Amino acid sequence: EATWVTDKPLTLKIHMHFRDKWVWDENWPVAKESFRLTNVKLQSVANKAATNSQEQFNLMMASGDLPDVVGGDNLKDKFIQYGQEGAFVPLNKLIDQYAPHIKAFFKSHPEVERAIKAPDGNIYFIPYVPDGVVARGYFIREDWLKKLNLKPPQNIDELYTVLKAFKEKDPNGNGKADEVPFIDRHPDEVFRLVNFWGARSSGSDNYMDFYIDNGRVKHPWAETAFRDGMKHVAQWYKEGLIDKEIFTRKAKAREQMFGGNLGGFTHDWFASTMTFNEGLAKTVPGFKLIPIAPPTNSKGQRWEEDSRQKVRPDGWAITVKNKNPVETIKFFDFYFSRPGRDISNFGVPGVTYDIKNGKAVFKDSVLKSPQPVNNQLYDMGAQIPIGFWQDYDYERQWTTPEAQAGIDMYVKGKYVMPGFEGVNMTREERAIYDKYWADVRTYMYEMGQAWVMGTKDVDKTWDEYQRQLKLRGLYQVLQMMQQAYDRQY
Ligand SMILES: O=C(O)C1=C[C@H](O)[C@H](O)[C@H](O[C@H]2[C@H](O)[C@H](O)[C@H](O[C@H]3[C@H](O)[C@H](O)[C@H](O)O[C@@H]3C(=O)O)O[C@@H]2C(=O)O)O1
Ligand SMILES: [Ca+2]
Repeated sequence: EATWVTDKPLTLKIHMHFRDKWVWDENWPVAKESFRLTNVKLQSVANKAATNSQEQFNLMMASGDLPDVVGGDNLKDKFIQYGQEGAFVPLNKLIDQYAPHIKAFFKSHPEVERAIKAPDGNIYFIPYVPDGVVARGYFIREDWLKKLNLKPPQNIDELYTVLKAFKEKDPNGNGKADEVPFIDRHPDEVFRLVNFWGARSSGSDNYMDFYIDNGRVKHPWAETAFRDGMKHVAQWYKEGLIDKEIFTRKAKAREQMFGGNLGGFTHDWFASTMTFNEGLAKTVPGFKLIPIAPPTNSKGQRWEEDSRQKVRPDGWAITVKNKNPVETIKFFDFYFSRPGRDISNFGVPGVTYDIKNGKAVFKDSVLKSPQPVNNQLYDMGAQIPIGFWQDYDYERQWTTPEAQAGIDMYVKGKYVMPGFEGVNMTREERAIYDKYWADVRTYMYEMGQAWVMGTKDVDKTWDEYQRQLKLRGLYQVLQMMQQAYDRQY
């Protein structure tokens, strides 16, 4: 083909483990199409049965028989760290000489290129570049509001009242107290509930991210506002307003809790969450989620903390052991070209989409399925966190008119907080970040889970928490980031 990057079929070994559940699959329809178009085939050497993607990365890197390519989600920091240590090769020259689509992309998106570079100036991975503006929003069961003769909640006091009514007043009508007012497929969203009491939970679409407040680098989970917000979240969990299994239900929470007519309220992405309106029309009579503006928080503001990232901390890299770096960067380049963006965004021609008027258009069966289109695509190897350039037109096609009115409402309302994009640390500053931040984050999450589940009291353990943050190096990390901030700005 005209899109081939090599004349002889080339097989590369990839270690890709993502979202704690999935691996590259050469027998994916999209992987087969990838091979057809590029003449490069990726063979997985990852453990399909393993259940923690970050631990699989760590194991593989420690094991001495490195693959040719490493890919996955939440690997930016490790791509940079181990790139500098020489396990991943710098891509700057390879891109300049052999990857015209990536080169053009970075030229038009210099902020993205700057955001993925290591302190030594090297590019150690090609990223997942999202396309879009908003990410999550709030959704509530309008049919339950109607049955209970309640209005959509305008503020946090009204939200509490409405969730309490969902809990206590049997809106699914079975005479059982089985309603679970707040559910979420991302456990981390339980902490984002602190927004309703004027506390940040994150500076970005990455959970538990740093943020900038009045020229100061802060971590949201270290602030007293977070302490006070978490007291409210713990009380909601105690009262059963939050899914008891919020920390373990995970990916199919909507299918289980909306499909089972148990859930009343969530914070999740506009396109896929609103698909459940048509998806459940048959099996759950009357089901209707509506987007609502964030209920006014305790400080008088409507917050949407989440936003679409300019670039995600995901993608793939070329290892030092890869004997075909030129073919590999050309293969990478395919996913920033139109033919490669088609399959990585839309799937396989004649299976999920067709070219019509020169553009990829999803088939009717795809657009009508109760399964959200991005889930359909995951199952065949598209919309996966390789290095690729996402195309928002894929998403437009299954964004319902009602979902779009929600998006436009959030844009017009200016609810969406601008995200933290990072600071430009030196090698020595980032080394402190590398030393401490993962340990701190793990400690934070464990404490937060205990607070939510009520096994630790927030007020009674806050001093210990702060002592721990200090001896685990959080404030050293903040110091380093503040230094980088002060130079930058
Ligand atoms: O659901 C949508 O409407 C939607 C539209 C966009 O086109 C993307 O497909 C978007 O994908 C999201 C997805 O909804 C999840 O939020 C996912 O979260 C994963 C995180 O990216 C990290 O990988 C985390 O460690 O795991 C999360 C997970 O496993 O769910 O992120 C994708 C994405 O950003 O592409 O959804
Ligand atoms: Ca009930």
